Amino acid sequence: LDNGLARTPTMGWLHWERFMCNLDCQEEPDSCISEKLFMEMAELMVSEGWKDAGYEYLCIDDCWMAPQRDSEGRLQADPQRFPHGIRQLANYVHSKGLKLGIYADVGNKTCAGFPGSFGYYDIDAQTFADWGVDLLKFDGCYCDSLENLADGYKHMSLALNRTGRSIVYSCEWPLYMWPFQKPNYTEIRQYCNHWRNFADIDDSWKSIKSILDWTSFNQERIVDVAGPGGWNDPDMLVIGNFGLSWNQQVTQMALWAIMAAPLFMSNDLRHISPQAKALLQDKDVIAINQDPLGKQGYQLRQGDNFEVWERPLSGLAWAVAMINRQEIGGPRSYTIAVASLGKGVACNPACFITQLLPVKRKLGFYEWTSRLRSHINPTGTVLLQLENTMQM
Amino acid sequence: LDNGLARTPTMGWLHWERFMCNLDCQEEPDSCISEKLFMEMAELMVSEGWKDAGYEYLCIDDCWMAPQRDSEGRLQADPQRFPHGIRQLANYVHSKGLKLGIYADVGNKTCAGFPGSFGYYDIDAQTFADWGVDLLKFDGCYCDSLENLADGYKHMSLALNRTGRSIVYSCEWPLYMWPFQKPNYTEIRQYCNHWRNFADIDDSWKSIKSILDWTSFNQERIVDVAGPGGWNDPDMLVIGNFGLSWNQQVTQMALWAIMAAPLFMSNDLRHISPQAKALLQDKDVIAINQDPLGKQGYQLRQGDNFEVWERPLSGLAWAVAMINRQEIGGPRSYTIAVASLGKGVACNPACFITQLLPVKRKLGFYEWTSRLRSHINPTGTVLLQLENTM
Ligand SMILES: *[C@@H]1O[C@H](CO)[C@@H](O[C@@H]2O[C@H](CO)[C@@H](O[C@@H]3O[C@H](CO[C@H]4O[C@H](CO)[C@@H](O)[C@H](O)[C@@H]4O)[C@@H](O)[C@H](O[C@H]4O[C@H](CO)[C@@H](O)[C@H](O)[C@@H]4O)[C@@H]3O)[C@H](O)[C@H]2NC(C)=O)[C@H](O)[C@H]1NC(C)=O
Ligand SMILES: *[C@@H]1O[C@H](CO)[C@@H](O[C@@H]2O[C@H](CO)[C@@H](O[C@@H]3O[C@H](CO)[C@@H](O)[C@H](O[C@H]4O[C@H](CO)[C@@H](O)[C@H](O)[C@@H]4O)[C@@H]3O)[C@H](O)[C@H]2NC(C)=O)[C@H](O)[C@H]1NC(C)=O
Ligand SMILES: *[C@@H]1O[C@H](CO)[C@@H](O[C@@H]2O[C@H](CO)[C@@H](O[C@@H]3O[C@H](CO)[C@@H](O)[C@H](O)[C@@H]3O)[C@H](O)[C@H]2NC(C)=O)[C@H](O)[C@H]1NC(C)=O
Ligand SMILES: *[C@@H]1O[C@H](CO)[C@@H](O[C@@H]2O[C@H](CO)[C@@H](O)[C@H](O)[C@H]2NC(C)=O)[C@H](O)[C@H]1NC(C)=O
Ligand SMILES: *[C@@H]1O[C@H](CO)[C@@H](O[C@@H]2O[C@H](CO)[C@@H](O)[C@H](O)[C@H]2NC(C)=O)[C@H](O)[C@H]1NC(C)=O
Ligand SMILES: O=S1(=O)N[C@@H]2[C@H](O)[C@@H](O)[C@@H](O)[C@@H](CO)[C@@H]2O1
Ligand SMILES: O=S1(=O)N[C@@H]2[C@H](O)[C@@H](O)[C@@H](O)[C@@H](CO)[C@@H]2O1
Ligand SMILES: *[C@@H]1O[C@H](CO)[C@@H](O)[C@H](O)[C@H]1NC(C)=O
Repeated sequence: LDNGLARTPTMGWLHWERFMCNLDCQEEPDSCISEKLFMEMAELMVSEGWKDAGYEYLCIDDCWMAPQRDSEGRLQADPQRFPHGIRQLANYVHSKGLKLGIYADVGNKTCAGFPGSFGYYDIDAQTFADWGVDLLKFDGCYCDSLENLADGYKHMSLALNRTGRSIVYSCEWPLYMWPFQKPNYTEIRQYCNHWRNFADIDDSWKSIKSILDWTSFNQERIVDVAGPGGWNDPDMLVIGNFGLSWNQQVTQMALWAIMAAPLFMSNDLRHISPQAKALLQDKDVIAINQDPLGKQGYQLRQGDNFEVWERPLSGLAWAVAMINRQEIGGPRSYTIAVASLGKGVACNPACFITQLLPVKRKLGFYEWTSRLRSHINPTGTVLLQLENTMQM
Repeated sequence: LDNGLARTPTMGWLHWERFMCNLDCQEEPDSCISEKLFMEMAELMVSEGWKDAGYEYLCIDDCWMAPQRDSEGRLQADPQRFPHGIRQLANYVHSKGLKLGIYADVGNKTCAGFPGSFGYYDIDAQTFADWGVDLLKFDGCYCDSLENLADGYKHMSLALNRTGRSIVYSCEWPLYMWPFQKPNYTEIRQYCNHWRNFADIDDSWKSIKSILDWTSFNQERIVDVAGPGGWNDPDMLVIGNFGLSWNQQVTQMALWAIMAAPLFMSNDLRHISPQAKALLQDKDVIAINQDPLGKQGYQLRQGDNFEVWERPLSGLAWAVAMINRQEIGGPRSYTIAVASLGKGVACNPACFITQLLPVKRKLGFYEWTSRLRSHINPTGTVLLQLENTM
């Protein structure tokens, strides 16, 4: 989408994986979808260094809506859980230096059963723009036909455009097409700043493995489509929650940087370990995700429960991720000719190699003819940055 | 098995899950199956508080053997990896106040293809006894019949008894039988101090869940046979490795206590986080696992992706574990009538409840009319101890 937005992958926070559709503010007030939850996340995004690390967008997912449109046929915030309305939340969010995202559905109902946008694309689009919305996530539930799906996504895109407000446009179009026909990614790209390809993440190693395996299986279809203004969305970061070991958290953060993924944390910023915080705020790994070249990485090799992924970066640098998929035993040795990395460009005639994950270690100069030797933890990843150099 | 051992579930360290069959001492001397590995672990079990918490058996799994028996038809330790031999390793482990476990196979080869004990049961028993072995893990690979399986486990049991040495006998008899015919646990217990029921654990949450689901499915058949001298073995603790979140580690420690499981760590005692070490050395939770009554706990209920498990303890106490199997979202609220717990006696007329996991805190006095409300982390467990006021 040539709206001049999302020139790097969008970064921020989205409630869905951690808070889902909790409407019980009486018995579960700390986890219920309310203006107070968003306001509290906003303060913490500022005070706990998230904004400074680049997490800019505070996003509302499903279950923000009143059950019905007003007398004027516009969407309304739930009166009990959002008594001060979207506009005042927007002012609060903007006052802290952040941008607000919100959710809607191309079809007749949101996936949770709240009012769909079909019949109202232009008024809804104008509603968000009046409210001061800076991002829309646009879901595909309750859509009759491929034709409606496509028409709706295309329509809402132009509708948002017509408003003349800068609004990142995040689409689930490809994901709702797979049951019927292969998506056309050149079409999707024209209309959307990023697009969900695969099933919702959850707080599990199984869910990470399943997203990586679908991505590497489908990479010829989707990798070359991605670039400034248009990204593949493999769903939220779940680092800081309950289901992933340290090694599995390092693997998500490493591979979301490789894949030029939007980085939407879905966690509780009020209750997050220092270790999870340091990984999500890791300046050098964010710098790989946010690399201005904006070319998505890929799986170079697979076999013997090892994977090697790489991503080309600005300035003849490469990011390299080595994953140990063996879920038994101890750290496994992997050796590779540095000549096989970065299409033989990265270390010609030499590279300087820095390990970034699991820990930051300068490894030194590797001649084009050198071998790189690593030890990789079970379900973990070693992330390396290869800098092309003349020295040595 | 009435040999006077395993009066509480056996606690120790076993190499298999973390170190496996690493024979490469040239490129990986730190992590290969060698006497240096066992001596490092023995030293740390003393120095790092493991023996004090009750971890007592330092156990060798498969891949310790020379490829062939000796001239005199005996099992030998690989001459390069175990140069001082097992008897001398046993002497060293004994000098630290610990006990030594070793591994053999009832069939023709071990699972990793080293010498089997079929045909050599009496000699193998006497060799282990002579070496000063305090525990045998006896695997079931390369065994052509159920008749040979049964006769081998029974035969090695009697042959160990005949040596005169107190040796804990850990069997894999049920595991190898179950594909073909339902084991008779009353009989297995007559021959075995503990018995593997199910597929090898690995360093994953999928593994843990599969072991718990198998145990709750089979509980009618296995829970009542367990008791002082004879335990269900759901396989090694993998806390301190790579695959489990903090909440999944808590679930393993909590449910291995509820299940009166043997507690065999398979980790690297040289490289273990302080949080993993405090969970494994948790005095209150080990005291549940090690309860002298020795009555295995059981699943009380399942539904809404929650499990409630409970275990009867000495002196009118109960342990209760609440598992959140929902792998999405946040801490989920669960409430149960305290009258539904411990067969209606735990909190009649009242009980004092202490949370032990994931953190210790006194919750206070609950009356027989009360409901216990808890928030449980996804893939986590809340472990409670209930003390009756009488
Ligand atoms: C509604 O939809 C329309 C349809 O596309 C959008 O219009 C486009 O807006 C984008 C983003 O601003 C425009 O892209 C920008 O074009 C600017 C001008 O480019 C022309 O003129 C220069 C002279 O300086 C020529 O050299 C050049 O070849 C072009 O012909 C550039 O200044 C912009 O570049 C800056 O940012 C980009 C990243 O976006 C960087 O690559 C650059 O380094 C630089 O910093 C940019 O290229 C595009 O021209 C518009 N297209 C059309 C058809 O008009 C609306 O923005 C959209 N509105 C909303 C609110 O959604
Ligand atoms: C070989 O097999 C035989 C037959 O099973 C086996 O004999 C059994 O040994 C046990 C334990 O040694 C015997 O039960 C004991 O009886 C004695 C004295 O009469 C008691 O002292 C023992 O327990 C007491 O002490 C414990 C430790 O302090 C206390 O905790 C406990 O409560 C008791 O106070 C125990 O009751 C059992 O009777 C015999 N069985 C027969 C048929 O003789 C022998 O151990 C096996 N040998 C080897 C080497 O495995
Ligand atoms: C360990 O290996 C040996 C040798 O391969 C096994 O002994 C062999 O077992 C087979 C299968 O039971 C025996 O075959 C049987 O032979 C009789 C004839 O005597 C025949 O009537 C049966 O129908 C059957 O074919 C074989 O005789 C026997 N070989 C020897 C050398 O005794 C042994 O059982 C293996 N142990 C285990 C526990 O698997
Ligand atoms: C996928 O959709 C895109 C964009 O709608 C198609 O590209 C254009 O299609 C229009 C209408 O047929 C043509 O006028 C253009 O010449 C096409 N190319 C470009 C770059 O705009 C694309 O052809 C579609 N089908 C595919 C890829 O098979
Ligand atoms: C399971 O095995 C046990 C022990 O081998 C069997 O119980 C024995 O049965 C014999 C014959 O009735 C009696 O002499 C013993 O008194 C029993 N021992 C014990 C400790 O109970 C039992 O019969 C077997 N059950 C089945 C279904 O095979
Ligand atoms: O759970 S869903 O079927 N998946 C959809 C989306 O894919 C999710 O990301 C989230 O936005 C949900 C909101 O209800 C949507 O419903
Ligand atoms: O991996 S195995 O098939 N499982 C068996 C056992 O069940 C394991 O615990 C371990 O002792 C192994 C040693 O070779 C055995 O081989
Ligand atoms: C919404 O419902 C109407 C009324 O049944 C139907 O005609 C229309 O096709 C639906 N829209 C979508 C996008 O599925």
